[PDB]
Amino acid sequence: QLSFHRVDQKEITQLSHLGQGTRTNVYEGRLRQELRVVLKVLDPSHHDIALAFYETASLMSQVSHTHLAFVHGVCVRGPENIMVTEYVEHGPLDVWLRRERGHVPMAWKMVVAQQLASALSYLENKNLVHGNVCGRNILLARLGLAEGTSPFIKLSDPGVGLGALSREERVERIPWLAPECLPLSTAMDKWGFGATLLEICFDGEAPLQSRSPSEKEHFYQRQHRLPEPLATLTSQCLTYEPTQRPSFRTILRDLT
Ligand SMILES: CNc1cc(Nc2cccnc2OC)nc2c(C(=O)NC3CC3)cnn12
Repeated sequence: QLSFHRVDQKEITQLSHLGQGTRTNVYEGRLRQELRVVLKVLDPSHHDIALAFYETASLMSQVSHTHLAFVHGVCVRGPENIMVTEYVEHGPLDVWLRRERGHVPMAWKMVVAQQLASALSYLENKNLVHGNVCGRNILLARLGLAEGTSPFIKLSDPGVGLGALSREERVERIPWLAPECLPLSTAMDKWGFGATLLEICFDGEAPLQSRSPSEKEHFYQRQHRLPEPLATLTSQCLTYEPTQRPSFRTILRDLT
């Protein structure tokens, strides 16, 4: 039941390269009033990667939430598949926190956590999986560092569906990757959320990120506990047994 808007190649302009996603490159672009958008260009890929990419477009095209980024549609530009998504002003949260490290107030992080939990509450209610909750996929729409302002985030489309990704890619996503996904339930997004809470507390330094693939795989193999930052809450989320992780109803009540 794949449902999304087809964008004709004539309607898009590609501008500067912004970075890499999982098997994609992200560019600032225009969508014809033109609109500032981002263009996520899928690398030369087999049908099964492209299917997981279009399944993501389809999912995002059928949900709405103020803390979820918008998908404009998919464009086929010659051999390239291109997701056309919301340009979010201040870009990804992980990069932003690294640049602002040591002066991001805790009250600011708590607002961002709440907004993310409100997005994942909505997906939970809809029984839909995001599958890639991390600081890179949290886009900052409003800075909220000035006196009397608050931040505002948009969770990006999860990109190529996690189900299609390689073992090495799943390892690269530790510790955001729920441990049951290393070998397709909303439970995995509770683990991703806890790991993203740690990443935020630590000003965009995720636990275990500087470790090798075998070291990351070893940590999950031994069911080692992730560090404490929110601490009761991250612990509850970062439980190896998926059925033990709290609902977003509980997580959201706890955060307010
Ligand atoms: C400022 N606007 C902006 C910058 C950007 N940069 C970016 C992209 C990829 C990798 N690294 C990046 O930054 C260091 N990405 C985005 C998105 C977006 O959906 N990105 C993909 C990663 C989810 C939306 N707006 N936007």
